[PDB]
Amino acid sequence: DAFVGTWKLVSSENFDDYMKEVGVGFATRKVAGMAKPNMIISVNGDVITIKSESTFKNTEISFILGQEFDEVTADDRKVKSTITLDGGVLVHVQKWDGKSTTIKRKREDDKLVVECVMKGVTSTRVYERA
Ligand SMILES: CCCCC[C@H]1CCc2nc(C3(COC)CCCC3)c(-c3nnn[nH]3)c(-c3ccccc3)c2C1
Repeated sequence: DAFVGTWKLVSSENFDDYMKEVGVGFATRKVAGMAKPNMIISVNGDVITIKSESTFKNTEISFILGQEFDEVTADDRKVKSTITLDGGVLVHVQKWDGKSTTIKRKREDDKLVVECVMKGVTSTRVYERA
């Protein structure tokens, strides 16, 4: 389907502001800001796996749509995550400390477009097939 593949980050807008809003400290934002991860999405039956791979940080989640799971994020938050498919978009909410953030992954033409929202801050990251 639309999401399976290896997707290399090619553009990012407002990610520093987004990380700051989430609570990431300056030193960590500095390393992240310049990073160009690959996002590797695969599916096996009911289980979707998403890996992010980069020089300074690798992460992986596996999940079933609509089933809450515990996630340790790249920035070491311990969150409760739920991912659903709504109108073709993978909508990922992370909840922690009465806070939330959403990560929406959408397929647009040749691109994987990822919108991250924390309060009034929105970051848009575009990835293209490796
Ligand atoms: C180098 C350590 C940096 C730690 C700071 C953290 C800050 C939060 C954060 N959030 C995300 C997303 C948002 O999730 C809330 C962005 C859209 C997908 C998930 C990503 C990411 N994953 N895949 N693509 N972008 C990364 C990240 C991971 C590896 C390299 C660069 C950035 C980081 C790094």
